[PDB]
Amino acid sequence: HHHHDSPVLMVYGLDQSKMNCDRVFNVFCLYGNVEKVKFMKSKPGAAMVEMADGYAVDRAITHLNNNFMFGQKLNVCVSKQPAIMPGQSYGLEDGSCSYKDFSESRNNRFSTPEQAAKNRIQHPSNVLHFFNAPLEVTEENFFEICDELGVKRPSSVKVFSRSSSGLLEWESKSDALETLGFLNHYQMKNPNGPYPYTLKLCFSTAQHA
Repeated sequence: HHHHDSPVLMVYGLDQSKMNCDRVFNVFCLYGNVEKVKFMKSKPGAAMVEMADGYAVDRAITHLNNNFMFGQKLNVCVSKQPAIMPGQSYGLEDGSCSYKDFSESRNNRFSTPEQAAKNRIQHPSNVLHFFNAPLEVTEENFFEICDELGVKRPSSVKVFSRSSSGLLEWESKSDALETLGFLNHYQMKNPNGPYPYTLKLCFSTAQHA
């Protein structure tokens, strides 16, 4: 027999101080639609993540298992529990909600076949591809954001000459993955529009920025 089918992942090795539901979404949304994230008081460093389907679970396991974040190995496994019930929510170490439902997030990337086709699913690398940044974005903007978030500045930034896109490179895969968790969907001032830009990040297969 094979593993019992399930749209729910168990992730172990999350940093108890630094991770929260939104930051988990920030990593896992690269691999499929994220429906729910649940931290459990009884299970330190672990979260259940419900994806849209079993295929998204397969993608997340294939790509994120055995990667490292904040000096810890991430272990991404199929959950024997195939649905998440909220239970009694609590505050995480940062005070944020232990449970979040992302089913209605505008930041899910695989909600339609046309949208899904514009995503490339790749392994974690030391290079992030950014999209939906302001037109006049510079390396300096990224440095300040990283400084303010308390994450490592990228060692190299390329802004490709609506919005800007480009590449952000760190010295290590762990640095980029940590920053992905913090920086994905960061809100940037729009000097010429009604809403700010939601910065969108993906992994790149480009060797360098």
